[PDB]
Amino acid sequence: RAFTVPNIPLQTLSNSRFPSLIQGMILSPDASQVVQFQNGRCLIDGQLLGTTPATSGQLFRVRGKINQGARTLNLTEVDGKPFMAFDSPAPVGFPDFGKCDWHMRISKTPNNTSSGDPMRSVSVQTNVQGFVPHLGSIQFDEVFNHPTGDYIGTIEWISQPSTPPGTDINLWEIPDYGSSLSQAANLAPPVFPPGFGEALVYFVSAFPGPNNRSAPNDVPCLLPQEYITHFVSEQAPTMGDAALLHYVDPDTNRNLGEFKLYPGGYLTCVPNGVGAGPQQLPLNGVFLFVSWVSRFYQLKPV
Amino acid sequence: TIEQKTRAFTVPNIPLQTLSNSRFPSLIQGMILSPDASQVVQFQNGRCLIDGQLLGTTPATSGQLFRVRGKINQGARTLNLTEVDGKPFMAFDSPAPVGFPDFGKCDWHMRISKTPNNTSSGDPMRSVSVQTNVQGFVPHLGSIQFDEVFNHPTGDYIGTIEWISQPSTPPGTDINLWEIPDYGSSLSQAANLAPPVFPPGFGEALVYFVSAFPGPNNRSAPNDVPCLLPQEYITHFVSEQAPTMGDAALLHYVDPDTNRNLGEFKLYPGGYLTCVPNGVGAGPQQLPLNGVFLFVSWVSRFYQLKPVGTA
Ligand SMILES: CC(=O)N[C@H]1[C@H](Oc2ccc([N+](=O)[O-])cc2)O[C@H](CO)[C@@H](O[C@@H]2O[C@@H](C)[C@@H](O)[C@@H](O)[C@@H]2O)[C@@H]1O[C@@H]1O[C@H](CO)[C@H](O)[C@H](O)[C@H]1O
Ligand SMILES: CC(=O)N[C@@H]1[C@@H](O[C@@H]2O[C@H](CO)[C@H](O)[C@H](O)[C@H]2O)[C@H](O[C@@H]2O[C@@H](C)[C@@H](O)[C@@H](O)[C@@H]2O)[C@@H](CO)O[C@H]1O
Ligand code: NA
Ligand code: NA
Repeated sequence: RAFTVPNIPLQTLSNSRFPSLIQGMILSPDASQVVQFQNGRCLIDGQLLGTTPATSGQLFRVRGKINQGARTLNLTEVDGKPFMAFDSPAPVGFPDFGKCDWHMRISKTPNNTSSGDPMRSVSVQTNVQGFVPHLGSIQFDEVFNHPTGDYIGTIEWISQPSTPPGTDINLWEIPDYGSSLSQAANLAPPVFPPGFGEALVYFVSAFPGPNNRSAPNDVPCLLPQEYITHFVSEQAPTMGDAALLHYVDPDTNRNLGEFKLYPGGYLTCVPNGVGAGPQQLPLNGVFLFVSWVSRFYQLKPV
Repeated sequence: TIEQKTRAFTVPNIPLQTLSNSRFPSLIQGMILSPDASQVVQFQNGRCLIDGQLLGTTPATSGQLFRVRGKINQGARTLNLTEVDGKPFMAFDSPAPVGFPDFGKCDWHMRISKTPNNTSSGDPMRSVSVQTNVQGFVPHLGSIQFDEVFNHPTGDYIGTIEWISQPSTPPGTDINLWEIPDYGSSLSQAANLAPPVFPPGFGEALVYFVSAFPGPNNRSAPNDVPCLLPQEYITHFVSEQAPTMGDAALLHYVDPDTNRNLGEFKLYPGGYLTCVPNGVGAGPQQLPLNGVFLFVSWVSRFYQLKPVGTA
């Protein structure tokens, strides 16, 4: 089967770290930025990595059991199936927002009542000893004075980390999945700046909450979720060091820039000096597969 | 080109339990028939022709689905709708902005926040409630009405429905997610609504994909939201735009462990699936959720399906 990418304009595609439209295409503010996102990680032959779900249905949700009067949520998969401890960093689709506090909204499932607001607010710190999703649990900040059961929900908004006090949100980072005595197993590996004139391309969407900059919380990811779903369904073999893509204006059919999609599931371009890069481009473009190329193929600056 | 006009029809090759509801972003949790065999549906989301033509308020992807955005003035009750990206909603063109919720016969309990963030402290989340059968619910005209006066700063707000409850009026009536809200008004009907989908008859019945949505109901059971197509099907069709080459696409719902066919279904060009229930009580709800629908062949609308399930 021949390799393709979705024929849908970028602005209509979705972030792979939480379900939202892509609102920008950027380079990392720090050129030396290494990333290790656990969601939005997929080899271009359809091999999912980290905690990455095949589809958005599973993405950015948390599910587990909690006892009345406890602080600990014992995680399951989003569909309610048991989470295998020591095996994965966290359940499939578990949020990977590091360096922030999580303000979550959850509810007991399934509904078994005829009245009442089922929604509960809980907060989670991601750098505390109780944050151990790799061991199957996370700890809420307060005692959970609500009925025992199976709860499901998501992060509604984020804020500056509680510790160290004063530090800002940094969504380029992931939380600490492991424990003080055990590292998280099967983490999707880090992605390093490619060098040689190339730079990693990130897709960004805004997420609710304050920060020290009084500005939007921007969530960078490596691939649109629809690309991941496509790769999982298509399972097209990788036949070069990179897939050459053209970013095309669908209205005129003009090529707006060349990109390389690497087998590891990330995109690069060559910025044409400072001030240049994919952030200069309109967001209504469609990426089109042109050809398999070697890693030594020299990209035209964008 | 020749390639585009000769592009072969396909469906996403992913187990059903891994696919998403097209009325709100969530995993599909079951397949059902409508409780009423005569049930007509007119969902505005999850509507797409199998050659990729979107209908109603249906978004191409999940990123835009089940979101509400608009401007509200401090001290007012009126949310003036925009598209999810903040661009003006061209009213009279559509029943509502793309991705706008289509949950009828219930009260909406929403959570919204001012966008973009311009704050360095505090909780930005605001709770509002919306009734869908009141005079102020006029999304087609460009606005919906909150139940209480909005005593928060004027501006641009984005959010979603967090949970639903029984409709306020008529008192005592239950949630009915088989229905859509009234998008129009008394002096103006909603233009360009996705059309109704009628039961096929002649042994066939419509297949619905369900996912539970938070909130109570009169039956003390989950609020199951039925939709016609997984969202991934919609995205696939929009991307592929494969020409429709027959009256219907014959699908087999195949067990990925044994490669055996668990049931025959017809996917009609209007963007919905049917099966033949194997007697009273039988249906696709009896099948495991880990099956994969595979395209077998184009067939005529008169093609008869092997009955599915057991009475
Ligand atoms: C636990 C909590 O709610 N902390 C609040 C804090 O609350 C109180 C409570 C009682 C007293 N008192 O006895 O006098 C004083 C303060 O109030 C501050 C100031 O409003 C909150 O911090 C601010 O808002 C949050 C959302 C952040 O944006 C923060 O930077 C602001 O200064 C504080 O909220 C906590 O802040 C910490 C970081 O300091 C984390 O972000 C927590 O998630 C957040 O709950
Ligand atoms: C305005 C308000 O807060 N009313 C309270 C009721 O909630 C409303 O119920 C109506 C249905 O009558 C409708 O669902 C609205 O959306 C609710 O705001 C509340 O009713 C109870 O809880 C509801 C969520 C619903 O499940 C209903 O069946 C149930 O009776 C009553 C009782 O707690 O208090 C009212 O003040
Ligand atoms: Na940890
Ligand atoms: Na109305």
